[PDB]
Amino acid sequence: QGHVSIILLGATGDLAKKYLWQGLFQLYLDEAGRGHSFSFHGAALTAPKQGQELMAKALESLSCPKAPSHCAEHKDQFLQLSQYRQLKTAEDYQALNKDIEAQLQHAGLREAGRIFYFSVPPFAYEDIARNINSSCRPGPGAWLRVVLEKPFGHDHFSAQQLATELGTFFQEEEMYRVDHYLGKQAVAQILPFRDQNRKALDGLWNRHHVERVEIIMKETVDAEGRTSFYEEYGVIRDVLQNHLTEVLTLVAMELPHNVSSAEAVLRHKLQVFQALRGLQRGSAVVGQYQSYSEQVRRELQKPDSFHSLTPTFAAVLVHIDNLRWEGVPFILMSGKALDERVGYARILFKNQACCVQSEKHWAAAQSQCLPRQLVFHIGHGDLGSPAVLVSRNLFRPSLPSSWKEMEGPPGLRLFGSPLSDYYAYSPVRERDAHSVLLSHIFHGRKNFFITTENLLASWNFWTPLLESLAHKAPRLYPGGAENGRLLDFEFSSGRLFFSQQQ
Amino acid sequence: GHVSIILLGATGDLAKKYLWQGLFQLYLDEAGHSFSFHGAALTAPKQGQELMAKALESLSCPKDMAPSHCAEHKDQFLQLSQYRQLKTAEDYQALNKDIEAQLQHAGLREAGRIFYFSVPPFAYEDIARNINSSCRPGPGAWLRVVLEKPFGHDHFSAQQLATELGTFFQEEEMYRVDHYLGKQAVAQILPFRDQNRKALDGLWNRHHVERVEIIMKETVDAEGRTSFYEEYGVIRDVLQNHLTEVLTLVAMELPHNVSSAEAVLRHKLQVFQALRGLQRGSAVVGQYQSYSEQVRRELQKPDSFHSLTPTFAAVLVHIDNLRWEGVPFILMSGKALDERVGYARILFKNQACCVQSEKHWAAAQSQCLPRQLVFHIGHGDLGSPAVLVSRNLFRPSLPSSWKEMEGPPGLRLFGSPLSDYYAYSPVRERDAHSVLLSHIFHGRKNFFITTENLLASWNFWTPLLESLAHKAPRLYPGGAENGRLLDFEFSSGRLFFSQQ
Ligand SMILES: *[C@@H]1O[C@H](CO)[C@@H](O)[C@H](O)[C@H]1NC(C)=O
Repeated sequence: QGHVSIILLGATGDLAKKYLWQGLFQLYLDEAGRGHSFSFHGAALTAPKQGQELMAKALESLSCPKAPSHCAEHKDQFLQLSQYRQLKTAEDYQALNKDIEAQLQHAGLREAGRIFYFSVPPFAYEDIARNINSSCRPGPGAWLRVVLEKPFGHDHFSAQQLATELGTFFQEEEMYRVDHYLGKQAVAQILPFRDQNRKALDGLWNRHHVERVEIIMKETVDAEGRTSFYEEYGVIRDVLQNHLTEVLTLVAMELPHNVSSAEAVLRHKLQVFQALRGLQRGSAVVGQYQSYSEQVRRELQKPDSFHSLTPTFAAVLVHIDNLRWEGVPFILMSGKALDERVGYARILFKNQACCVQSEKHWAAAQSQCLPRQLVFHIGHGDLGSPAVLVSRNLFRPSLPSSWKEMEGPPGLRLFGSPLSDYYAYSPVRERDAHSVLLSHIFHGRKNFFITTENLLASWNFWTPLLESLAHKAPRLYPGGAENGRLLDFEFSSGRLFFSQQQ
Repeated sequence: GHVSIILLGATGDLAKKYLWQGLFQLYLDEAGHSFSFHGAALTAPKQGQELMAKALESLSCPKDMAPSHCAEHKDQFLQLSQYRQLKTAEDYQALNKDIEAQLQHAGLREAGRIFYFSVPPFAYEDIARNINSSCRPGPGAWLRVVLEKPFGHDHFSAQQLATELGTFFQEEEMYRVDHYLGKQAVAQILPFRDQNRKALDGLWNRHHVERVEIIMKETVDAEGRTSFYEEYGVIRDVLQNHLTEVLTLVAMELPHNVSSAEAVLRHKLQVFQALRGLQRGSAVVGQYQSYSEQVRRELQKPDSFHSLTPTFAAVLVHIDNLRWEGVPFILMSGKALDERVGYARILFKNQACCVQSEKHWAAAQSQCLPRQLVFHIGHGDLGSPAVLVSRNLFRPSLPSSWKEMEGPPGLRLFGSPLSDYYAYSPVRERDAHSVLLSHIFHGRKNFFITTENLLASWNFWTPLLESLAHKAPRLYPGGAENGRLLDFEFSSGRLFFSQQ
């Protein structure tokens, strides 16, 4: 019960038009008619009338989920509630304050909060936040949940500097650092999956029961339309640091007695960040596709001849010095312009049985000589949808009513094994990442977000690898299906090396 | 070089089941060096004479060579074969005189004498000294004595029998044979490790081997053999003597050369002294449902008797070296099971991650496919001896006696198409007993059980025999019905049944 105001401070960019406006809408569509009033203040540096026209075009670009009365009433209310305003000068911020209290007077209720989504380019951060602190603070006990974007820095030093410079203005409890990959429906089912299936998996998470762990994100689309974001950032900081490390610290984490608790999850994942081996020179292998250097050459004009050392595919080996993962290797690899686009967290058990019966009667749900594995399929690939795949000989898993037993094509091969072998589950309704992330911002659930202790622990993990890998020339690959086995690699002891030397 | 071979078990069925055929094959391989062949039994001499004539009637031959030469070679072997009845020491003196008479008939020279024992063990003593007192050969000749596969039931009986027979004959002049040491791929593990010196020296580690399996599965239950089987058991008849020997063959550190034929004998004991002890949790034990009724029927036993004799046994072996400290070695054998297979499988752990798709994985280049090195020896889906090397590992190098195998497609060995393997096969199918008799005539001693290694292998299973002296076996229905009843797992250093 209370009016909640959501303001999108960023300039209307590409992803601002693509994902976020549909996200806020969907956010309005879930919680409408529950005593919560709303105000969707479009904010940018553009003209007010032109901003109103562009933002109304954005409101007309939205699509309701698959009744015409539902679409008509909710699109009319969404056109009524949302309003653009100019954000060029400092006194326009208290003009926004006047607008917010005016819309509170129209709502006739008590203020509940003020969400300030940031999407601005990183040329300036202190002026907008200091104007928010000057005027745009809320009233009687309303919270102020601001959200920052993905680029946080290039080392631990810049990340710490920006964390203190932005935590001067706002509390760290108020802030919501968004992770895209934590909103994916299979990543968000890892800890609940371990929660209602701890009776038959906690006896198997050990070092003496797990062969290997692979956290995989393959992509076919290269750096098209996104080159200038990529030459400074690199694939280690792009996906491994902010997506793969968080699912890595989600699988290898001691579960608390209440996963629904907030702070226990972050303290246990900090425990995982403290109980892991450091990274060396030889624990990582990198590559870049041949079109990347000439793409950077043709996108930015620099004198003489230039060759970029930016990694585009990377594989790292991670060991966790514990009583749980002492000998288990953890492979995190990702790259673009590969031969496939897929994403999965796959834990592979070790072979420990000899079967008296031959392969003529090796049933999928009975014998223990067929491989045992758990796959969290995030999406794409041959399956497309997100999935939870259990080997049938392990156990019968329990998943909530949001997921159901799916029936894919029989005989489809995943890691050399037929699909029929897996107990496969898929969600009963697909949801975007940003929609559930904005719903969690509105609900104030900080379990799916990043605190600065976790961010600096991640940067202290990853920075020695980055400064060691800052002078190695990567191995070129043609990309697509023409790669063959040029990027394949082995792990020997705590070191990674390519299969086919050159 | 006239050699006098005497078979002392002519009344037995195994004499003309394998031994007469092996002696005929030895003549066919070695026909000029003179030969003489004599037989002996505790049988009436006319009945013994018609019996060895009947044994000489049933003689097979290779099909490649012409039957016209086969007929005259068979007539020559019929000429050289003789029989003699033995009761008292004067009869063995007459045997020595008849041996000298055969020297004066053809080839007046004693190259040596060979004695083959096939009698039941309780008469092994006195006949032996009947050889020792009078039937010794000449000055420059040698004497060879061959004994059968039983060597007692523990280290106590093996030590007693070895010390009883060590008085008459020396270690240098005594030969011991087991049944499955004559297999050609069993005789090919050390030549394979010898030839692949540059390729396989960096892979015989703890760093690359996941597990080692040695299986000898059977589908035939002992029907009339169960009187012999009841006091012996599956551990003593195959696991103690054949599977242990192959294990030592694959686990021993290879010498400077195998042709020296002496460092092979001493490098085998280093596997024995480094083998850790066997506990009662290292073995699983089963029997089929009809074995109790089988011992109840032929042997005079009460109707409430339930034997505890094992027919199926799986044991776990750990060695403790700088090579294979944590690698498990699973030895399995059984009766009335599904597939009559015999092989020795080496499995390597999964080491690679492959970027390219599973639909584009070459059998000869992608390391994500399983790597294996299999010595198949008997009666599988192949039906022939084979040395299977997966193509992603390395290109194997076998000698001229082994050819590359043309395998039919649609064949699944260890979950993989035969194509995946670089399989090989011998040119000539030679039996085990024939090449063992050829080695007995040759005197190479690397293919025979010595006195030290026999006792070294008996005290390793005697605590397991005493530990499982009262454990009830698992009663499986037998045949193909035992799907998952006999499946087992190894947890650390323990074995347990999957089903309760
Ligand atoms: C808001 O930010 C300004 C920036 O200088 C700071 O002075 C002020 O203390 C902040 N207000 C808080 C933390 O309540």
